[PDB]
Amino acid sequence: STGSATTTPIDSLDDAYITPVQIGTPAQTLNLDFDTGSSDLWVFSSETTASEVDGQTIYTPSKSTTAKLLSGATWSISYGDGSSSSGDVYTDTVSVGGLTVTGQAVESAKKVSSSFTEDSTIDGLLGLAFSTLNTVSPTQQKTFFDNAKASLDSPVFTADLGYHAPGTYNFGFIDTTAYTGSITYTAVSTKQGFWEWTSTGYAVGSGTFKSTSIDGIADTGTTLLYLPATVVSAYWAQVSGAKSSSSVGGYVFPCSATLPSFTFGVGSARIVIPGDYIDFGPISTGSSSCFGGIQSSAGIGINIFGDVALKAAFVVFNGATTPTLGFASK
Repeated sequence: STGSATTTPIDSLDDAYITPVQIGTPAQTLNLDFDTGSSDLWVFSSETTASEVDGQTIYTPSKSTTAKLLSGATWSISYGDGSSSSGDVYTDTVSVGGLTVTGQAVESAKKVSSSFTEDSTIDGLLGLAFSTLNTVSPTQQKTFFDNAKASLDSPVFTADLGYHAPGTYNFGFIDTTAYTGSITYTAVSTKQGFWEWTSTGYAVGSGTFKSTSIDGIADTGTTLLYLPATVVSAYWAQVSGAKSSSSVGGYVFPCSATLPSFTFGVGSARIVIPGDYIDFGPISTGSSSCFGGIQSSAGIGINIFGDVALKAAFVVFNGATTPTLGFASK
């Protein structure tokens, strides 16, 4: 089997991408944030505290003839940005882009933190990291991809995120028309539960490539590119007037600036992030200070190849027995 679904930016900045997901019978379609940095499929629901729902579409398990309470199971997750959610668990039929999994754990939110409530466009998350990170207790549950894997034509999914445009998540096949050149594959460590890999270096604009190992994670659920402070300083030093602002929470730059590209290495291959992808616009409405899309990871503990980086590539998440990542230009 295969599946193919369009993923759409939630706003004009590409802050996140939503993909329609069919849950239950008859289908209830919710727009989920596919997140290769986490491993829970959780949804706003008829159980979510009413004051914490503000425009999201909810899953109502009582209206699904295939929903079954997973007795005794609870979940609770905290994300790298400080947001969180928790609740109970149903199993139900879940379909993405024509690919159907029966018995998928659907984690129904009883509580969500304010950032989720305030984002009316995101009805939940669909985690695509390794199932070892799934938070369901006392019986950890498998991700949608893990459940689908054996049925797929090939045990892979691909992320093709658009810049200011829709893109595609495919399951079970590699669309050879969706990228240019060849796909360069690179080793993955699953020791932390992430799609963790090592970039071979970077360049700023037309500058020389610096060969240096940068361990990080491919994370579709993180907006920005978070790299070591040395790398980030070297990038922003090429933008007149850019500076790190403690009050804003990162590097800002004059909105009048033209940003240089940023290149990262994948083996001997190179992925170029155009400068425009690094502009996240005014820090507040009407400001001439703009927020940068490359930020320091120093306070995180891990480097994160988020959407800013991934949307410059066609990315293969190869879930074979020994997983690997593939990157192609497009």
